[PDB]
Amino acid sequence: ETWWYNPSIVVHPHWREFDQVPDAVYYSLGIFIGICGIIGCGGNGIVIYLFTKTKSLQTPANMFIINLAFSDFTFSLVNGFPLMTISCFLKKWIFGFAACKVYGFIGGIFGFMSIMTMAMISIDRYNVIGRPMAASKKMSHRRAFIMIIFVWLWSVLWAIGPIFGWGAYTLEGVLCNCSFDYISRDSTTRSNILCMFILGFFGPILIIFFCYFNIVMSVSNHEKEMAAMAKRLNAKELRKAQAGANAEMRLAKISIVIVSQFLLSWSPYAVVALLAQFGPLEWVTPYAAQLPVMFAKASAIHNPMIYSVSHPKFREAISQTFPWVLTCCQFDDKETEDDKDAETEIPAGE
Ligand SMILES: CCCCCCCCCCCCCCCCCCCCCC
Ligand SMILES: *C/C=C(C)/C=C/C=C(C)/C=C/C1=C(C)CCCC1(C)C
Ligand SMILES: CCCCCCCCO[C@@H]1O[C@H](CO)[C@@H](O)[C@H](O)[C@H]1O
Repeated sequence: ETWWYNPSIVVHPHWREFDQVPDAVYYSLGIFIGICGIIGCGGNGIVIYLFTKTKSLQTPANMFIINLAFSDFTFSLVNGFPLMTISCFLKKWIFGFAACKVYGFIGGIFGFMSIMTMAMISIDRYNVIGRPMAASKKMSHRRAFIMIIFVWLWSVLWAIGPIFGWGAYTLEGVLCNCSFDYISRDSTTRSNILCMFILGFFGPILIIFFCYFNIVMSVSNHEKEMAAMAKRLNAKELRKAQAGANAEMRLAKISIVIVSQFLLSWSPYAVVALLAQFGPLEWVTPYAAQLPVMFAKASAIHNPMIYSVSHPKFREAISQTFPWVLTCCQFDDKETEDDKDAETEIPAGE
């Protein structure tokens, strides 16, 4: 007697009043997310593969990048094909309630994980760039490792709530994927939602700003200091130190872009969410929630691409392993020069 009938999950009444979006929409959605899965898993596999095998990229900090890639790989995997894609092509979620929970639970856990991982990357950047050259700190495997343990502890904490009643993962949009329940306005769900948002999200965002705004408010602190030591009897060997800071600033610059990618990726959705939980639910329509979530899912597939066009060592690696990828973004040795000077160690001060 209806088109949203799911014998496994109880569809919130809100999604039931609307009319079924057109077949083309379902087919496109599936095809769309199915490509997020391919590019997402491919691109992140490529970054994990290269970052773990290439000795040039073998630095403690990079572990965070590995962690971010494993996070996005999984997101793209579980969230694209087959769970959602297949659902779409049938215009129905057919994998049951447990699959739904797992689906939504994985979705949030790694979403939180990627920003909190980016947080750690923002903190690393602050050590080697935000502080002065005199006290610059490089990430140590020990530090890094504990840091990713925080990331995993954390992420799971703010996404597991619904698994235990404190909130709930269920069907949303055109009913072919799952997420957290942002409609149901009771106490339990509202605190979890406020929690997910404030701790899972606003949380690492502060870390991010505090670190970058701290790296900008030290650009000059370093600009002056670079000269003080410059004329401080520092020979041609000064050039070395200079390329290194250029090197790091390049990675620091990268950080912000992948983070920017994230925000611009999740904010839309986050917003439509809160509207439904606090504002005009008549606003939160099929496409009002759907499309902005799609855009949110594809987020886990941009990092690999940002690296492929802005990471020298990594781009070097691709050129040497899957060069057919860097076609439209051809690699050149000159892109690795700054790392040469920075690493080349002057013997006995020459
Ligand atoms: C399940 C059936 C899939 C049919 C796909 C037909 C598509 C042709 C695609 C060729 C795909 C190569 C994908 C692996 C490469 C990962 C791309 C990610 C971009 C990474 C940039 C560093
Ligand atoms: C297909 C999408 C799924 C399974 C999404 C689940 C998402 C969450 C539990 C989202 C949490 C958030 C972030 C990771 C960042 C932005 C803000 C939130 C609170 C919406
Ligand atoms: C894009 C996210 C940036 C991740 C920061 C990785 C930090 C690795 O930065 C690396 O530090 C090494 C010394 O520890 C330097 O020798 C490398 O040139 C530099 O790329």
